[PDB]
Amino acid sequence: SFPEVVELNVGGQVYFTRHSTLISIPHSLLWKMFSPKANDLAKDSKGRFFIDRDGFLFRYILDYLRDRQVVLPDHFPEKGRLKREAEYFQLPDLVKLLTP
Repeated sequence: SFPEVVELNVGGQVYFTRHSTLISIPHSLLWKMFSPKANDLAKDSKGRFFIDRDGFLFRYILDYLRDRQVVLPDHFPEKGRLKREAEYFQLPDLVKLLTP
């Protein structure tokens, strides 16, 4: 079973969050990966769960999961890349919020 506080390595960037935050959006990729019905998920050299995506963009994914909204730094030049990340994580609402 997963621990209360999950430690994630996303593309090299380390994030900590509650397990409930990872199953926050029903039917999303993280919902499947972290729903208790673990040993399928890859791990880095220090035993952290590894997510093979851009670690810098994930910071906004996580904020969505926390707040159902995202504030982007001013003049953010990668709205489209973050949109693709949302598509990969199967977060439809976020995909719509980032639609140009």
